[PDB]
Formats: sequence, C-alpha cells, structure tokens
Amino acid sequence: APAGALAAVLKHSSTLPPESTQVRGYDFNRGVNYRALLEAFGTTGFQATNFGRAVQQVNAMIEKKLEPLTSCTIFLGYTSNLISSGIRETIRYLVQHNMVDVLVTTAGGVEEDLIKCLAPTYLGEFSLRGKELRENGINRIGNLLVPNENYCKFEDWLMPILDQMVMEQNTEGVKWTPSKMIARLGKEINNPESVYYWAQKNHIPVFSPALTDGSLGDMIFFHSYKNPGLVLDIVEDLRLINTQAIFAKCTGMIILGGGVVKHHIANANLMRNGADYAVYINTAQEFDGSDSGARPDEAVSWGKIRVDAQPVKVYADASLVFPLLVAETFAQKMDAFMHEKNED
Amino acid sequence: APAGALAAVLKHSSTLPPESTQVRGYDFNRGVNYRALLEAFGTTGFQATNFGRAVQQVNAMIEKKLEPLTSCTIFLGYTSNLISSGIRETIRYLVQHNMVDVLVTTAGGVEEDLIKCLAPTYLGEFSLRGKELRENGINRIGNLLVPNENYCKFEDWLMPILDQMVMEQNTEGVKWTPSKMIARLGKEINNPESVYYWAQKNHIPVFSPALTDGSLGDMIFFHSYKNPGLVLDIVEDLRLINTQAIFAKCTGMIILGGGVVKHHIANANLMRNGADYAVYINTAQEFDGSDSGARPDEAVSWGKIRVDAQPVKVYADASLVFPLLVAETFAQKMDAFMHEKNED
Amino acid sequence: APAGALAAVLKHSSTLPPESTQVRGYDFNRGVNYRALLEAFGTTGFQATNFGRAVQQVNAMIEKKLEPLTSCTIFLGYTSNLISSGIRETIRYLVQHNMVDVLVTTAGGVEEDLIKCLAPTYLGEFSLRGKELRENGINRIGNLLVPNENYCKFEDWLMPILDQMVMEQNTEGVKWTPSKMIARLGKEINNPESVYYWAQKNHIPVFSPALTDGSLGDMIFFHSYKNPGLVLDIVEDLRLINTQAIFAKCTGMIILGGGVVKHHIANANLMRNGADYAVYINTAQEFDGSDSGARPDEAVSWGKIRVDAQPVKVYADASLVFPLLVAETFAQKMDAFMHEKNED
Amino acid sequence: APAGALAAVLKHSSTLPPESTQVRGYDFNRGVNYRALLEAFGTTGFQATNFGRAVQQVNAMIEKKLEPLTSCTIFLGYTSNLISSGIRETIRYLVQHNMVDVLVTTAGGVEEDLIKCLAPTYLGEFSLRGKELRENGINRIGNLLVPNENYCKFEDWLMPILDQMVMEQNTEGVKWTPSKMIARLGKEINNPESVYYWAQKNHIPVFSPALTDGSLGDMIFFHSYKNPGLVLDIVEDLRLINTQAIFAKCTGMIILGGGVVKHHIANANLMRNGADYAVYINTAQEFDGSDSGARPDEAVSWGKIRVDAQPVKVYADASLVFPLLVAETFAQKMDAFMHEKNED
Ligand SMILES: NC(=O)c1ccc[n+]([C@@H]2O[C@H](COP(=O)([O-])OP(=O)(O)OC[C@H]3O[C@@H](n4cnc5c(N)ncnc54)[C@H](O)[C@@H]3O)[C@@H](O)[C@H]2O)c1
Ligand SMILES: NC(=O)c1ccc[n+]([C@@H]2O[C@H](COP(=O)([O-])OP(=O)(O)OC[C@H]3O[C@@H](n4cnc5c(N)ncnc54)[C@H](O)[C@@H]3O)[C@@H](O)[C@H]2O)c1
Ligand SMILES: NC(=O)c1ccc[n+]([C@@H]2O[C@H](COP(=O)([O-])OP(=O)(O)OC[C@H]3O[C@@H](n4cnc5c(N)ncnc54)[C@H](O)[C@@H]3O)[C@@H](O)[C@H]2O)c1
Ligand SMILES: NC(=O)c1ccc[n+]([C@@H]2O[C@H](COP(=O)([O-])OP(=O)(O)OC[C@H]3O[C@@H](n4cnc5c(N)ncnc54)[C@H](O)[C@@H]3O)[C@@H](O)[C@H]2O)c1
Repeated sequence: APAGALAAVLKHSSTLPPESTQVRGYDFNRGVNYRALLEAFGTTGFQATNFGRAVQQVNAMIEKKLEPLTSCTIFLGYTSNLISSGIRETIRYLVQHNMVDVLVTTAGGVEEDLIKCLAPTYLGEFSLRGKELRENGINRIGNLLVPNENYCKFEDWLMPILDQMVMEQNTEGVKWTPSKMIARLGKEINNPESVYYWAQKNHIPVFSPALTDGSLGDMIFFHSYKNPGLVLDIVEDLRLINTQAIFAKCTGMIILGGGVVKHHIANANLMRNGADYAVYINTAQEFDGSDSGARPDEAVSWGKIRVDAQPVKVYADASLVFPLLVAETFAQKMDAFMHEKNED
Repeated sequence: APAGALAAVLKHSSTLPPESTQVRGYDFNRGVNYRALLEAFGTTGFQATNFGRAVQQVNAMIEKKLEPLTSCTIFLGYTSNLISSGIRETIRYLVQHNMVDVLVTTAGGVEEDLIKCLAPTYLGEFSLRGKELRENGINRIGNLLVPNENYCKFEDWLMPILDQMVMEQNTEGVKWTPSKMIARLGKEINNPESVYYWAQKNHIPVFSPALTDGSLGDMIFFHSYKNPGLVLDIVEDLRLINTQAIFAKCTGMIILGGGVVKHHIANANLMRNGADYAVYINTAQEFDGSDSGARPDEAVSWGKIRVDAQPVKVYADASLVFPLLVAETFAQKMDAFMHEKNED
Repeated sequence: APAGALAAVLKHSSTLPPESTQVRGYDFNRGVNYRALLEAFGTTGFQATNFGRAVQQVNAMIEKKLEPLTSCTIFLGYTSNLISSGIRETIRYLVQHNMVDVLVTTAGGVEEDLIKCLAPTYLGEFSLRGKELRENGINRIGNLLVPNENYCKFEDWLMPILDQMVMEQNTEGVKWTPSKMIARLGKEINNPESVYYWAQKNHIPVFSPALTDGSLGDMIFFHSYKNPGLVLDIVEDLRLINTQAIFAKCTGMIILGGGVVKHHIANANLMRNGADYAVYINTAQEFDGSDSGARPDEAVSWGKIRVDAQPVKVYADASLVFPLLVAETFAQKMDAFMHEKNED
Repeated sequence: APAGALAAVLKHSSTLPPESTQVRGYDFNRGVNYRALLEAFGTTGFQATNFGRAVQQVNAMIEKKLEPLTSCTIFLGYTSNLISSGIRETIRYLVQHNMVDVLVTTAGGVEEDLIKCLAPTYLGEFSLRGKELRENGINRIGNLLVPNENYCKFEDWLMPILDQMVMEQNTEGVKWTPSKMIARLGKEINNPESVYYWAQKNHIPVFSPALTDGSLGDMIFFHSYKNPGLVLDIVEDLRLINTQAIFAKCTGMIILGGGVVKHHIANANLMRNGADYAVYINTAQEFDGSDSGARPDEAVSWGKIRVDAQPVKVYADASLVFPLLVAETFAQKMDAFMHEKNED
C-alpha cells in the first residue's frame, strides 16, 4: 500500500485533555426521565449541545439576577411571528412573573398580542394559496391563519384609544413614544392573557422603533384623517432603552429571531461596553452578511457582547426551542422569583 | 418482475402541452456571449430560472414606467448590509438616474452610505475573531470590516448638523421625521458617490421607521445631552409612504432582503389593494413563519400583491444577483430613461 | 380617509369552519407538565406544529405495526453525522428493541457506530481551526471531535475481519454486499452499545449503497494491496431492500437528513406505489432543486408516498428533535412492543 | 453624556494595513462591461467576494494544469439535480474539451444525462402539487418536470444493454463497476449532447458509489428477474479514484453540491495528504453537523485539503453561479486548452 497514503490516513493522535467531554445521548432503556433527557442534549452534539449551553447561560443570568434594579437586567427580544404563534403564551408567562426587565419587539409583536384578546389566530398550512385565501379575507402567517375580521375588530377597539391619545397629547402635553403607547394599549386591553397587559402592570418597558410597520400603523394612518396631529417620537425611547443598559448592574440578552429587535438590544448593551450574558435562538445564516444572521462572535467585535462573555446561539425555530428553554430555566426557579417578592 | 412494481415505476405519461419549455443551459461552444449566457438562465432551472423571471418582471416595471407621477411607481427596498457592500454603488446608480421612485432602508442602510464618503469599508473574513478585532477597534460585518475610527469621523461630521436640526425645529418650527432627516444628511454629504445625496437631489423620498437603530442613533443619543429636544416622528412618514402607493398609477416593488424594509413596502402597497409588480431577492426561508422568509404568495393572501400579479422571488445573496439584474434591466434602458428626460 | 385604502385594509372575513384549531402555547402557570408541554407543540405553530404532527404520524405507524412480517414495515434512515452525535444512542435503542424493520445509512453512519465501541468521540466547537487540529491529528465533525487515533484503532480491529471476509468469499463462495458486511461487523463488534450489533442480532437489515465512502473504504482500499479480490456488490442489496417494500403489508418511513439515504428509502417504497406513512426531520431547503431539500409533496408526484398519505416534514436539527419524538412515540409504547414479544 | 458610553461607542482605531482592499461595486455609469462587472464581484463583498475568489482559484488550477497526466488533476463533482437542470450543458462543455480529469456524480447525475438524449425535461414550478402531477404521471424536480414516459423510454433503451452487460460478464469475464458501466452507457448513447458520451470518448472516468439509487437501479432491479447475476462492485472503483489522487502531480477540486459526491472526492485527495486547490459551490449550512454543510476548513482538519491551500466556498445555487464561473475561467482559456492539444 502507498506509504504516503498510509501516513496521511493513519496519522497518529495524542489523547485529548482529561477535561474533554464525550458525546453521549440519552439512553431510553432508563425509560422517559424528561429532565435527564433534556440535560442529555448537552452531550448529544450539534444544536442539541448549543441548547444545553443556552440553558446553562440563561440559568446563570437568573442566578445573577436573584442575588427598580436587580443584580442582572435581562432584555427579552422577539420577532412578530412569535407573538402570532403560541410562544406568545411563553412570553406572557415570563412577563407576568416579572422574570425579565426590558422587552423589545416589532409592530406585529405588539398588535397581535392585543388582537388575540379580541379574536383568535388559527392553524393553517404553509401551502394554502394566497389568491384563494384573499378571496375569503384570510391572512396567512406561515402555517397560521389570521382572519381579516380580526383587524376590523382591532380597529373598532383602537380608534377610541387613539382619540384619547391625541387629546392628551394636545391638552395635557403628553409626548408619545412607542413604549408609552404600548404601555397604554396594555393597560387598555385589560386581559390576563396579554403580554402588554402584564408588562404595563409590572412596569417592564417595551421598545419598538418601527411601531408603525403593521396594523396599528394602518389604524394610526386612517385615524390621522379625522384626528390629525398624533406624534410618535423614536428619539426619547432611544434614551430610555440605552440608559437601562448603561445603569444596569449586569445584563443578559435573550433574543428570539433577528432584525431590528436583535440589533436594537445589542446596540443598547454596547453603551455599557457589552452584555454579560447573551443567548440567541434564530434560524438566520451568516453567509449573506446580514446582521440577523451574524454569529454572536461578530457582536463581540462591535463590543456589544463582552469579550469575556460566553454567548450561545441555537440554530433552530424558537417555537420548538423556547418553551423547552423556559421549562429548564425560568420555570424551574418560580419559587426563587416568588421568594424575592416575599411570596415564598 | 412484480407486476405492481412495474406498474408503479413504469407508469405512462401523456406528453406535456406544446407551450412547455425545455430545460437547456448556455452552450459554451458558442464562446462567451454574455447577454445570451444571462438570458439562458431562464431555461437553466432552479434559481437561475427565477433570476430570468426577475429580469422579465423588472423590465415590465420599467416598460410600464416609461409610458411628479410616472406610469409606474417603483419602490426599492434594501437591508443595511447591502449598503455596507459594493451594492451601494448599484443602488446609487439607480437613484442618480431617477430610475426608482421611493427608497426604504434600515438605519445602517442610511448611515453607512454617508460614512463611506468619509472613510472606506474593507474586505475582511467571516472567520476573523471578535475579541482580536475589538482590541483593535475594528467592527466586523460579514466578510467586511468597518474600522471604528469611521464612526468617530461620522460623529465629528454629524454633530454640527444635529445642532442645526434642533435649532430649526425650535425656531423655525420644523417637524423632523426620518425621511426629512435623510434628505438633509444627503444634501449635507454633498458627494456624488452618495445614494442619499442623489435621492435628495432627485426628490426621491427615503423611508426608515427605525432610523435610530444604529450609529446615527448613538449620535442622536449622545447629542441629546447637550442639546435635548430633538424629535423624530414616525407617524408623518407613514402618511407619506402610504399615499405614494395610494395615488400611484401603478406600482412595482424591488426588494433586497427582508425585515421591516420588505414588510413596510408591501404594507404601503396594500393601501392600493396590492402592487402590480414585485421582485424579491433574499435568502430567508419560510419554515420559521417569519415575514422575512415568506414566499411572495403569502403577500398575495394579505392583498399586498395583486392576485393577478406574477411576483418573483430569487433565493440568493443580492451582492451576487442585483448587479446582474441591473445590467439586464435598468442599465439596458439608460437611453430610454434619458429620452424621457429630454437627453436623447 | 381614502375609500379604496379602507376597503383593502378593512376587508371583512366570514368566520373559519368550526373544525379550525386555535393557536395556543403551553401555559407555564400550570408548572412543568412535560407531557402536556410537548403535546402543546401541536398548537404552538410553525415547526412546533409539524413536530406535533410527526408525533401523531409516528404513533400511527406504531399502532398499525402492533396490529418476519408485522402489520407495518418501518424504514429508519439517517445520515452519518447523526451516528457521530448522541443520536446514535436513540437509534440503538430503537433497533435493540426491534421497533423498526429496515435501516439505511451512509458509510460514516456504519463505521462510526463500531468505532465508538473502540474509542470515544468528544465535544469540540464549530470554530476550531482545521490547520491547528490537523497538526494534532484531530478530525472535526461540526462541534464534535474524532481523534485520528480512533481510526488507527479501527484499522487494527478491522483488518483481521477483512482477511476472513476475502477467505470466505474465495473458499466458501460468499457473495459480499454492504448489508451482509454490516451484519458481519455488527456480530464482530459484539457490544451492546452498538447499533449494528443489535441490528445483526434482531435480523434488521442495514442498507448502505456507498459503503466505501469513508474509513471502512480506506481500510478496504489499503487491505486490497496484500489481499486483493474482495468484491462488494450493490445490485443484490437493491433486490433485498426493494422486496421489503414490495411485500410489506404496510410501510412507514422515518428519515433523518437527506441525500442517498432519504432517496434510497423513498425509491424502495415506490415499488409498492408509495409509503403509507412518512415522517422527515431535516434541515435541507427546496430552492436549489435538491432531492435532499425537497418537500414531502414532491415525493408524492413520483409516487414514492401514497397520494392519500399525510407526510410530515419537520425543519430542524434532528439532534434536538429525534429524542423528543422517540420519547413521545416509541418510548411510550415499550410495554406494547414487549407485549408483542410475550414479555408483557 | 455618560463617559463609559462614549468610550465604548467612540473607541478609536488605528488604520488598517496598506494591503487592505476597499469594498467597491461596479459603477454602471461606465455602461455594461460584463468582464469588469464580473471582476467587480471580488470587491463587492459577501458571496460576491467569494465568487471572485472562486474564479481566481479555478484559474490557478487551470494555469497549473497547462504547465495520461497533466500538471494538475481536476476532480469535478456534482449532484443529480444539476444534470436535471441546464448545468448539464456546462458540465458537458468542460468534459467535451478535456478540461477536467475525473468526474463523480450520483445516480441521477448519470441516468438523466442519457435520458435527455431520449426525451426532454421541462420547466415547471416548485408549487405544482404532487397528487395532481402523479395522476398525470409527471415527476417533479424542484421547478422542473420529468414526464414519466421518459423513464419508460429509458427502460426500452437500457434493457438490451443490460442483456449484453450480463452476457459479457459471464462469457467474457468482465468485472462490472459503476465507472465501467457509465463508460459503456456513454459509448452507447452516442450523442454529442451527452456528458458521458464525451467522458467515455475522452477517457475521463466517472465515479458513482451508489449508482443503484435511481432509475438505472430500478431497471437493473427488474432486469435481474429474467437475467439474474449482474454484479456491480464498488471496491475496484475505490482503488481507481484513490490512485488518481495518489499519483497526481497536483490536484484541484471543483465541487457543486454536497453529499457522497463531495465527500468521496475529498476522501480520495486525503490519500495524497490533501488537494492543492478546492472550490465549492453549495447551499448547505454547517449548524447541523452535516458533511454536506461543512465549511472547507473542516476538510483541512481531516487533511483532505492541504493546510497551505486557499479553499473557497460560495454559498449559492450553482445553476446561477457555475455558468458564470466557467465563463470567467475555462471558457476564457479555450485557446490554451486547444494549444495543448496542438489545435492552436
Ligand atoms: N411576521 C409577522 O407576523 C408580522 C406581523 C405584523 C407586522 N410585521 C412586520 O414585519 C417586520 C419584520 O419582522 P421581524 O418581526 O422584524 O422579522 P421576521 O422578518 O419576522 O424575522 C426576521 C428574522 O428573524 C428570524 N426568525 C423569525 N422567526 C423565527 C423563529 N420562529 N425562530 C427563530 N428565528 C426566527 C429569522 O432568521 C428571520 O430572518 C416587523 O418589524 C413588523 O412591523 C410582521
Ligand atoms: N447589517 C448591518 O450592517 C447593519 C448596520 C447598522 C445597523 N443595522 C441595524 O440592523 C437592523 C436589521 O437589519 P436589516 O438591515 O433590518 O436586516 P438584516 O437583519 O440586515 O437582514 C434581514 C434579512 O434580510 C435578508 N438579507 C440580508 N442580507 C441579504 C443579502 N445579501 N441578500 C439577500 N437577502 C439578504 C436575510 O434573509 C436576512 O435574514 C437594521 O434595522 C439596522 O438598524 C445593521
Ligand atoms: N458526516 C460525517 O460525519 C461523515 C463521516 C464519514 C463519512 N461520511 C460520508 O459523507 C457522505 C454524505 O453524508 P450523508 O451522511 O450522506 O449527508 P450529510 O451530507 O451527512 O447530510 C446531507 C443532508 O442531510 C441533512 N442533515 C444532516 N445532518 C442533519 C441533522 N443533524 N438534522 C437533520 N438534517 C440533517 C441536511 O439537509 C444535509 O444537507 C456519506 O455517504 C458518507 O460516506 C460522512
Ligand atoms: N435530485 C435528483 O434529481 C435525483 C434524481 C435521481 C436520483 N437521485 C438520487 O438522490 C441522491 C441524493 O442526491 P445528491 O444528488 O446525492 O444530493 P441532493 O440530495 O441532490 O443534494 C445534496 C446537497 O447538495 C447541495 N445542492 C443541491 N443542489 C444544489 C444546487 N443547485 N447548488 C448548490 N448546492 C446544491 C445542497 O446543500 C444539498 O443539501 C443521489 O445519490 C441519487 O441516487 C436524485
């Protein structure tokens, strides 16, 4: 056999350091121990290992936090489609129990939480044809369906609030911004199933720099005809979110998806020279040079994540991953959170 | 041989309709006829066929347009990373020659066009480690590099302009919005290599609902300490972009990337019950239910693309695709555009 | 407000049919009921809903099966990297308990199961540089590491077996094929942690048309110098796998990943005019026209999946998804499987 | 303004080294100079820059080659769907003019080249429903269509050849392997539009370890009933491809797509301790730990690409990219290739 071929293929290797962990998956001969099955993800490899790390990182944020400021300010960011899905429930649970500090989402992420209190969203199919659905006034969101009557109901609900918002702006001197508006709609919806109802109630601010890119925008638009003058300033909200990072004792970032939401949170944390913890769950890829698809390491070069931080990115659909992450982290510390509130 | 196996595998088929086109790629035995090679993409299959269709669709927008209003209002949308790349040149060419009507981009998409007039962006690698780059103050964007000194220069350049913007707001009654600001910075940069210099000059509006999510935002933030009060209203800009769709004789949408940009343009066109032409070039996928990754058909269900329109989506990095699309469309009609301006 | 704008945006919609299911995620206020949390994936939307469907489809295969033939022949296919990961354990569990009928994997999928009985694979990082690792003789597989000494040990282990295989071929008339070889190596490894040890023991055939594309191939190659003549025929294995589909009472397909494995299983089922059940878990996309990235519906056009079947594709990394699918399906029916074997 | 905030954001940076290249895209004010537009991809960034590098790397392989052995043995690998597309023409052009040395493809990649000489493939849509198409006996491949009558014609064409192949095996002692078979079918098809007709004619071997995974396999299967005994050995083909790498003066790898094809070529080059040049064009991602989605650097850790080589991976659909790469490389050196053959 060719010598060089043998040498190339049969190259010797010294052993790895003792610290090395072996790949090993959950053994179902033990039966189904869900906690152990989930912990086994850590040694399963690929994205399973990253999920395992995300659980450790989020648990570290929480532990730091349990040591109005807290020991660690957690920013929770998500894209609109996640509020359309059932992840809306998971997010509402975290906010209801004051487990995160700052929320930032896109317009869809705001409006659809309120609308779900008015009418439901349904399961559909990715394959459903647009023409046929439009003839029925049904809007398609992935494999989910939002009947357009939902937005008609949203309009009926919202208009009276916009009348009052412009009145208050003009007679009471109110300076409206996306966060102030979102807090208002949250108080107005007055429904325990609402993310913003709870955020408003727990004084957790919600940032959304492009609040006008959606249904709420359409309503603001039409309403501006009979009642012109409403102003939504994005500058004041910039100061608010940035100062939360700046004066935080320590920060963690839990970001689902990419775009403005992801970038906006990481830019705020650059103001303090980087977040101390960062966990991402998104399906974007880096090859196109997009910010949305950038590995957490690129954020390190910008100084948005501390050079000594251990950021984790899980490549996967959050609808699948987020509830499992919450089950193994926040949900496992309910007593600790309550204890901090004097309820345990 | 098993009968049912034979029947299943050897199932007969009638012939396809005469209208059917055969798959066939460019024959290099002809040598290199670039125009024919590009036209051959149409019958090559997969994304090549979609690129071929995108060329036909954009050419249709242009032809309709050549028949202050024009016969077809073209909205050009792009994400920030594309202005970081050399596609910034392609976009500036289209705007310089008044070939598109409305532009919408994200914050990075605005600021980096101006900054490139102050200092350049360089080629780097996706692999460059964040820690090492940060120790040098180098920001990484995909396989591109933006030295942080660039933003320091941006700050020196921008501050005087922000002083004047707040002065004008307070003594001259100016109501600032993202588009008005972008037009101002474009006039200020006064450089022929600037996209916004040309947009401002050709009265092509630029929308950017989250103009604060970036460097310009950081500068607005810091500046607000010595000179507080600047207001950036996103509501008035909503009326402006929506009315462009509403009063357009016909519309076309050329969108690179996804996120707010893509959604914002399609929402404006819903105001006229859908765009007449739509071409997309992005790398997002639909499985995660994201708006960014939605096939053009989902937009049809919302009524953002006319049910009778033939939208085209090319799955590919625009840095590769866009210059070829411009070469085969707009660049092929320079004389026609000039003719409309009485220069031919 | 513009009339047509209002009409377009405020289009009415009738209600959806009563059969419609509402999107709703798990409510953590209930605490952590893992079974309910997993069942809630079904109404969470996006890939979570598809995972929910995959569980229902696999449970249907199993139920049909529990009604040497069985009521439903399940083909289990997987790519090499999944045997490198801890999913190797999940697969071995299914095979150990005779829960699937036919296995098909690539070369890596065969050899690495045997090698893990000789030396372990470790956790590494996607970021580890190739040059540095090669200087140490460490092979990188995603975020996993395979020290090259592992293959040296594999060679020491395999050579004696290859000597015997060629002897038997030449003096005992044995006609070697990939499946016969894999069964032999499985018997030889004689380790309860081995997938092929169990397959061989439970008479579950393993197909691998390109068994030579890997380490086993390198060893076959070098060995052919001192002991030439070994023949591995891929034709006989074709008859074997095809006849399993043809004479099956009913079939189900559980495929992880794409490529040859996925295509080979679906082609065998075309021989019976399509599989009755099909569940896929892979991360491939359809835009490039690849077979690996084709939606299950394309398989329907070929007649590889029955037109009346309800195939499910989950877009996600199987290292994350497969153990959860097994927990909710096969692992929940251990007693039923044992009952069929007279052990309950 | 907060000091630490200013320090973090306004961090100074020294200038980059003089060797740094600036990002800059093609300026269409020059008109359309296709050669310059393509060369400009190099400084455009993202995948455009990688395409630019792929052109330089392939040109280096060719230059080395122009210095039966040649100075550089080029392995050309591609997946089946690319032969279904018009890229079949591009590949046939390279083979017709003896520009590559070894070809390796999957089963579909072999059979569909032959079938296209019998009947054409057509343009369809990704959206075409499987049920409807199957009722018509039309097979769907991405946005392409293959009428099933094509395979019926393939069967009529192939059977006589298989009768002879088994006759020759049994009376003339022929030992069949995938490469020997493919050479035979190539000679048999006797059509200048056939890739394998030209490969056979130019003595360019074609490897395909899973030649049975497709239509040719179905035909081999059915034929084995009346004429049993045909043997296709994959071991001898292993020696052939490996020795091409081993005894090559220098090697280059041009791989389109992933899977067996990609892995098989890189494994052969490991026999010589790595390929000297490597260019890849595929859409696979690394996150799932797949070999198909591995960055070229992982191949370096295995020693399949020389540690001192500059491999290039372009993330994009090859139907779009490959013809442009050939236009800028091989097609630009036709005279040089002919010169080496004494035709110039
Ligand atoms: N998507 C909707 O349902 C919806 C509804 C109303 C308005 N909008 C508008 O669309 C704009 C853009 O949307 P976003 O909401 O900005 O971005 P998308 O455009 O919603 O998502 C951006 C990126 O986030 C990642 N992502 C999306 N869903 C994910 C998931 N399930 N798991 C993990 N990663 C995921 C993907 O990488 C994607 O490319 C919003 O600003 C909003 O104004 C969207
Ligand atoms: N990316 C930057 O360089 C940069 C710079 C400054 C600020 N920002 C901020 O980041 C926010 C989010 O970015 P965007 O700019 O909103 O989105 P990304 O988050 O820039 O891109 C969103 C989606 O667009 C698609 N896309 C990206 N690049 C593409 C390409 N080359 N070809 C085709 N498709 C492509 C992808 O599917 C991607 O998931 C901006 O609003 C901005 O404020 C980004
Ligand atoms: N990958 C390895 O570790 C390895 C080891 C030895 C040999 N090989 C050789 O490489 C060849 C090609 O590999 P395969 O093994 O054929 O294909 P890959 O090339 O292993 O995977 C092919 C496709 O499967 C899907 N996929 C991969 N991993 C996945 C995951 N974690 N979850 C879901 N989907 C996933 C992806 O869409 C991917 O593009 C094999 O035939 C084998 O001979 C590979
Ligand atoms: N795809 C077909 O038309 C077809 C036809 C007959 C038989 N088959 C069988 O399917 C098996 C698997 O197919 P392959 O042919 O092995 O792999 P695919 O499974 O054809 O492709 C594998 C990977 O290659 C990459 N890829 C595919 N098309 C690409 C493109 N246009 N540009 C760049 N990258 C691309 C992708 O990352 C993909 O995940 C073959 O071995 C063959 O036996 C396929």
